[PDB]
Amino acid sequence: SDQEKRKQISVRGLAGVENVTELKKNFNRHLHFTLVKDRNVATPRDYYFALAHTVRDHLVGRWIRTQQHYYEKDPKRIYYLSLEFYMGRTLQNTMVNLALENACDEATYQLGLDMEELEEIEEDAGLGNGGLGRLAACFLDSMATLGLAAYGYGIRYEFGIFNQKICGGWQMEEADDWLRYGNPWEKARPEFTLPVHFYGRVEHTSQGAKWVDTQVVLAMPYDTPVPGYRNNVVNTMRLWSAKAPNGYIQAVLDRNLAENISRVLYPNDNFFEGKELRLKQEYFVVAATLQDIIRRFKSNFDAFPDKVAIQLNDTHPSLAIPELMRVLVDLERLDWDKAWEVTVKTCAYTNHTVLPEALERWPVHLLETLLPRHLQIIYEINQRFLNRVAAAFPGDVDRLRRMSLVEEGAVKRINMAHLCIAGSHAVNGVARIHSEILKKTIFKDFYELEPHKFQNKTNGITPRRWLVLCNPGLAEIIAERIGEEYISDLDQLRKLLSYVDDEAFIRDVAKVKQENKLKFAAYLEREYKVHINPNSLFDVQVKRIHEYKRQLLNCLHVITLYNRIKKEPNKFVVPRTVMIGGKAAPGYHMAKMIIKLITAIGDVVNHDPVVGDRLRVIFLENYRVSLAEKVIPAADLSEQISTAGTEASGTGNMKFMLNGALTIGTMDGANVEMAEEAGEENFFIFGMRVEDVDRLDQRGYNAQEYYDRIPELRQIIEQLSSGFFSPKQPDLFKDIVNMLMHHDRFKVFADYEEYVKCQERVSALYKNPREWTRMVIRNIATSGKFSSDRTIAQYAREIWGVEPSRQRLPAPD
Amino acid sequence: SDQEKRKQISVRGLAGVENVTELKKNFNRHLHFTLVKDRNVATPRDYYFALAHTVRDHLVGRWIRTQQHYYEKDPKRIYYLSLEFYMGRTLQNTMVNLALENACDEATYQLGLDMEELEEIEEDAGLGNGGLGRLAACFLDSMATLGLAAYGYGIRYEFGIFNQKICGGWQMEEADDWLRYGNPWEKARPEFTLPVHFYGRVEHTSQGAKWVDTQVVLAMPYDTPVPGYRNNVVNTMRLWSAKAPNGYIQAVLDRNLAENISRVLYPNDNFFEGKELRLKQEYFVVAATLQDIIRRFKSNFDAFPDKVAIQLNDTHPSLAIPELMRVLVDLERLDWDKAWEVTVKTCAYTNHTVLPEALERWPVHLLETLLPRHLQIIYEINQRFLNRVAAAFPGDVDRLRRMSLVEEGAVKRINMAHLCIAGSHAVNGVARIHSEILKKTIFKDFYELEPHKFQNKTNGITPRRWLVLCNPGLAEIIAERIGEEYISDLDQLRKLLSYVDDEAFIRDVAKVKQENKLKFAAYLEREYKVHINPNSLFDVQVKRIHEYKRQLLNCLHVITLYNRIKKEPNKFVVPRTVMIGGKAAPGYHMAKMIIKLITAIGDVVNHDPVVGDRLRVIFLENYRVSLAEKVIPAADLSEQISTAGTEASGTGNMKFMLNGALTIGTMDGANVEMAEEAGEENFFIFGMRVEDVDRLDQRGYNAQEYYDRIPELRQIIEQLSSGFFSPKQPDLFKDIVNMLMHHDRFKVFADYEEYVKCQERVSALYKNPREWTRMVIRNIATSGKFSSDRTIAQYAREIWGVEPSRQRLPAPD
Ligand SMILES: CN1CC[C@H](c2c(O)cc(O)c3c(=O)cc(-c4ccccc4Cl)oc23)[C@H](O)C1
Ligand SMILES: CN1CC[C@H](c2c(O)cc(O)c3c(=O)cc(-c4ccccc4Cl)oc23)[C@H](O)C1
Ligand SMILES: *Cc1c(COP(=O)(O)O)cnc(C)c1O
Ligand SMILES: *Cc1c(COP(=O)(O)O)cnc(C)c1O
Ligand SMILES: OC[C@H]1O[C@H](O)[C@H](O)[C@@H](O)[C@@H]1O
Ligand SMILES: OC[C@H]1O[C@H](O)[C@H](O)[C@@H](O)[C@@H]1O
Ligand SMILES: *[PH-](=O)([O-])[O-]
Ligand SMILES: *[PH-](=O)([O-])[O-]
Repeated sequence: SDQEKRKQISVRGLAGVENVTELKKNFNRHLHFTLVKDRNVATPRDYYFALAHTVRDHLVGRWIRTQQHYYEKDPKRIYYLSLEFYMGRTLQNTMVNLALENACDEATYQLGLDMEELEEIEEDAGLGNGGLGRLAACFLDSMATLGLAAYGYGIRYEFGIFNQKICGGWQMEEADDWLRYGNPWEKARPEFTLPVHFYGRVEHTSQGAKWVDTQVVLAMPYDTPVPGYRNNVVNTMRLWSAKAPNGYIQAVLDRNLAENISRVLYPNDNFFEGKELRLKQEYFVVAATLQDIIRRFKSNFDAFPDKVAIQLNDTHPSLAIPELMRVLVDLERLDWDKAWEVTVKTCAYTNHTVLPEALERWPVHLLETLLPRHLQIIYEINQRFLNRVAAAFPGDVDRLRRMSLVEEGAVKRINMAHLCIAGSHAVNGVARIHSEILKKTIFKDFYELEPHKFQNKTNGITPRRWLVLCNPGLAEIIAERIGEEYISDLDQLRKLLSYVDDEAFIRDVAKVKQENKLKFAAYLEREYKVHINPNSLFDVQVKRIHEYKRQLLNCLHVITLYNRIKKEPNKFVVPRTVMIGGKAAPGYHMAKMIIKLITAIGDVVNHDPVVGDRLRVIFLENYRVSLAEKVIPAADLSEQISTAGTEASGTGNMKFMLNGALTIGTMDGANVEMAEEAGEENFFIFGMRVEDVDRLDQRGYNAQEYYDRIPELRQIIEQLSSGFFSPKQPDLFKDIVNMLMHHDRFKVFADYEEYVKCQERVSALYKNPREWTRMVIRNIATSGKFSSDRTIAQYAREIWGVEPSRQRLPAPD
Repeated sequence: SDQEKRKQISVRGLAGVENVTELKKNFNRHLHFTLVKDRNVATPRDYYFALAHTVRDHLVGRWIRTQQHYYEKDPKRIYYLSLEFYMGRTLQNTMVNLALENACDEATYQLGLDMEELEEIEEDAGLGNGGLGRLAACFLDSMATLGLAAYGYGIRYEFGIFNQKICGGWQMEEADDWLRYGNPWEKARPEFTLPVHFYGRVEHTSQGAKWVDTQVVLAMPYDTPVPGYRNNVVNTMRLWSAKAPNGYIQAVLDRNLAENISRVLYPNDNFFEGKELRLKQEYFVVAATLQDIIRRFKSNFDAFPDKVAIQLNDTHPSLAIPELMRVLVDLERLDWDKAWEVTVKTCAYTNHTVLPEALERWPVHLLETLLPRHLQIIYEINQRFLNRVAAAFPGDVDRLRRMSLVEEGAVKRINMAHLCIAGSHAVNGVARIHSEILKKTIFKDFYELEPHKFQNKTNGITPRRWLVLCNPGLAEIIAERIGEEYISDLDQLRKLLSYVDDEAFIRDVAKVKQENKLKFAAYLEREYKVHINPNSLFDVQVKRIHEYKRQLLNCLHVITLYNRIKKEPNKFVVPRTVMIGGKAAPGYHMAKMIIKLITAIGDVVNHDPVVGDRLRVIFLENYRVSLAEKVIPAADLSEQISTAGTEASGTGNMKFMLNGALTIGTMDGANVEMAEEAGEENFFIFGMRVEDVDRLDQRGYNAQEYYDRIPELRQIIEQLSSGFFSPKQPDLFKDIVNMLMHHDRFKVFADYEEYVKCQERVSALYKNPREWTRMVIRNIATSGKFSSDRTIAQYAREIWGVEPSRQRLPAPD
């Protein structure tokens, strides 16, 4: 008896075979016994939670079977360390991946409820800034769908990326209290809390180095399940929360200082801010993550790289290299050389930008007092690494200074990217053009030393959330000709090329875009009382505000469209609704000025009676994942106009392509590969290429030359300077004008002419609905290469050494 | 259809008819779907949580039916405002009150688990300091058992009363992270959050006063169910949590300043510390509580007192009087006189102490800047109140100065007790002697003005937790002769007097005490590796450390016992294990010195070979509700030796009586009434009475007179002064000695002789087990008057105007 009796404790049978009667039963139970409510006081929100909990049961049932399966099989495990995971909404995603959607729709319907109304109660889990954070989220969805034993590790921020409010045309920041009503998907794990150390000092006893006199901060994990598509695999995303360890009153209040580490996500995108709190956050997630990994590995180290793969999402968790060394040498007492071997073979680094001001260079004075032992370990790694460089290039002292992990100057700094390259067995770019730039520019030296380390892994988006979820209409007209296999094998959309001349398909593609455009216009009016003509070309640019992303270039074109209608008021032009959305880092002046200019322009354009509904400029407030799932499926033209060579890859570009929009962009990042897949004849490429940018830099960029040679451009600048877009404050945009004229690192003027002319070609094709639609079909049909399933499959095979699999596990019962 | 379909959403059927098969089914479900665990990684803690959640379902089912019942019936509602609620453990209490104990025991047993091991995983919810907080908790249990529509309102402190650690014989404080693993009984209610205002100013517009420019702090309620005994009534305890309202990073971090209000419970017992954070806490709970009340009342004000009763647990929530006035006058715009009428008729005040240093007197300068409008309203109430006094006693200006709510001096202060008396329709003491003292001393003036307002409501404890729960053995031997009716009608224990000469009952009473003593000794050894002789008289004094509670007097007796054994080493003495436990307010020097003396004494006594097991002094570390439920049932002698007139009532005294221990105490608080109920011949009363204390104060207390006249006392003092109990630091107790000799406000020396002689009488009776046991039976049988059911019944009938009821509601299904 005894222990044998506990065998009754089994997931054996769960909340149901996945059908209406049982779903309704559990919905009722959760509404009363979980939310402590009844049908008389229950609000739609209470009803959304009851459905979320009901659906979560089915998820957990598989979550448990999956982890049990991993413990038994013991596959090599993959850990994706990221300081960001932009997850978005979970209810619908879960229902879709688990095939619960239809049954849940019926169950709620029978209970006198509307599921879509319920689904809309859920807001985003915005623990990310944008591209980097959302890539991680797409990766999590893909690894689960590919049957990989992967874990996402990050920080559980109390407040994610701020909510953007537009006041008087300016961005205002409001904390994103995403946990106000709780989070039904996560599961706190206090029983697994681990300690993280800070400050202290290092003493060298007779048997090694000891990091003593430190301050401790606990890391409590919160687990979130990530369901693969219909394979019954549910992986985990473990996020750490900071806790203080365990006069009198003030001492208890001061416990807040330690828990401040996981309070808020730094709202910077592609920019480095050397703040100690940020450094604490990076080591916080790293220290706790590696403990959890080595522990999970234990329940000697020669086989560590065979069972463990740690992927560094940018340099943010780079401290993982000296930490893993610290643990192996100082605690496990492995000899240095063996520890290092294990370390390099375990880690791999992914770079996401080439812009200098985004790269992390921590002052050593900050590292010596906060993580003394790590600074020591880093110097040693540096000395040994440089010794190898010296050996491979005798006499090349200059190369030694260039590759050193240490930068000299008034302020000594540690170049975290160099650290990542040294301690990683693989370094990879996120787009072919980006990966090549890394090999001939910023990382040329390292590439020359270890060519074998450098790879490329072109980004991708998950077709689940970014097609099946956000664009059900498109997903169904597609499914009715080629089936549903494409959903987890996107390269099958290639079959659609067989319908480029099919009248029924052309009709359906255009009708779905129009329904989406119609639906989006009804959403804008509803929540923001904003009107937009649905029978106009939806010109959309949504991404974070950046000088490099050149929202300003888009602004110049808008005013050019406006001026042209004022010059020839009665001439016909294809109606346009230009939409620009995105947030600016709070401290990014130019970015905030750019947002004001956009609204300022809309203020003039939108109220000019002569213009009417021929042109409308709208700034989409609070752009986020949930909004992207809304506006992107209703887009016609996708703006991807970053200066050639500045956008590592981009993913928004991919979202638009899969959703029926045509692209106008530069030969930058993945734009290059999307054009290659669809054919340049089906794309709208324009402007300078990387070479043209470089040549201009050699001779020198003089924006005045373009000003003096382009009349329409002169007029626009004169309007901005004049106070034409700010009558009550004539010099309001003086900062934007001077930047463009004398300090524009992104050459907006240099691409203006080719940009406007290319925009003319867009309107031309739009005037011909049938041809426009047909070109779109050629795009949608060639977007398969950009499925995150493809990207993860490569990481798995070329970096992690694990074979992807679509094998499905049996349902819980 | 439609709305009619939602009728399917019902509590109709719940987790089970209250039997094994279904209990096991839900235990399994919760273990996997709620805790996300499986039988392979599940720890006893995970198993305790699975059982707690399983049991909670049955509680919630009734919780929902009860509130639905109240909305339909619309009875007058009773709100018990307290800054403290010392609840303790909930699992067993719930199982008992719901009659789930046996079935749950069997279900767990069948699943290969031990419920008692599981129950011991649960720790206290120590949101209280001691007596006052635990009285509220007993009151909550009783109101539910008496079928009253009552709500407990307080603050949800992140950290309750600190955990006490003894290091080097001294008390060390450690934050009580009671929420580390979560709380399965509460239910957060973010959807019911309310705003609380602070600071600001008052401007007087043409239509009234306006409190503007304030700072806002949100109050989010967390509901906890309180089950009555087998009547299917589950009331609510709603506790408020502080939340901040909704550069950039620092602004988000600073949100901690607002949430600090509900961070920690001030650890002071019977002492006032005029800290702004404390004042914020008092208004925090008051402001949010009254909003919730008026709101619940709305879903004109002449009938407010007919549907609402607000009971002020001490002066802590006294701001409820000016707040209710503020709301009625400033917001509801009622004329002053009508508002006041409604206010007095709604509120009632309970006083818990006569000691001056416990009474709240807030400096006006603190009130004007923090709650300006309330200071204004208070002055107006004062002027109008004094005008009435002036009218009732013309020319008595001195009485005006004495009764004023405002105290003049260098530092102007508001006497909160006077405020409570003025704005309450009833004021009550917590014990007959206490209530009389209030009428002839500190509140004589007010009593003279409004004799009708003053009442008495003798405290009481709940027989559920304090007998059926903590002492199952006693509860069963009692149940086998008179049944179980006494459980909710304690006056039935009177029937036991019929067994004072029954050999079987005498045998059983003594055997149960011995089993408890045996069990307690096994608990002490287990967790604290402390040994105690179970065949010795268990002399126990557990309560907070206070000079007034005179733990020191007990210390003098212990050393007297020690010295006597050293004087006549071979003379026989009844073996004793003296136990003293309790916490000292962190800043209470004397109290901390008293704790050290106790351990210091144990250090000498416990290691003296000549003494051996004839005497053992033990300091019970971290005394709390859960420990009280352990040590009290194993006690033989209950120490209640406060100076006559200082202990308002006491409740520990009541706990011991109901559990089979004899009492040695002064004629103080409820000790007076317990002796009256059992008969002084069955009690051990000693020392000065209130009159004797007062006479000594008239002529003057000279401790040297007792020192010079009592040889044994001189010896003890000489030992303390000598360094006999602190050889490494001879003058360590100089503070205790000097206090006793020259500044002892509690006259420990004055009661020493009568105390020791009375202790001689105790040992005498113990030498005769049969007679001791028989006296105990006379105590247990006369403890019925001290059931909190009796106390709540009186409040209900004499103050709240609601009739108590034992009518049971139908089970959820
Ligand atoms: C000279 N000065 C200009 C502004 C810049 C700066 C700030 O002062 C504050 C910020 O929040 C940002 C930001 O988010 C992104 C970028 C950035 C990033 C990549 C390429 C070019 C730029 Cl300008 O720059 C920022 C920094 O102080 C250097
Ligand atoms: C003169 N001085 C003595 C100590 C006293 C004091 C403190 O400085 C600090 C404290 O934490 C307490 C406490 O908890 C209880 C009592 C108290 C309560 C009732 C009766 C008698 C006393 Cl001494 O007094 C405290 C205050 O400063 C006045
Ligand atoms: C996909 C996504 C991004 C990335 O957009 P890019 O144009 O590649 O920079 C940014 N923000 C959100 C909300 C996204 O969904
Ligand atoms: C009942 C109780 C008290 C009250 O004890 P008194 O001796 O009346 O002061 C204090 N603390 C705890 C833990 C209690 O259970
Ligand atoms: O790789 C994910 C993303 O990282 C950064 O946001 C880059 O700016 C972007 O080009 C890339 O797509
Ligand atoms: O009324 C509850 C308790 O309040 C205070 O703690 C008093 O010290 C005590 O005598 C009383 O029993
Ligand atoms: P069960 O033991 O989980 O199937
Ligand atoms: P049901 O409508 O709760 O019984």
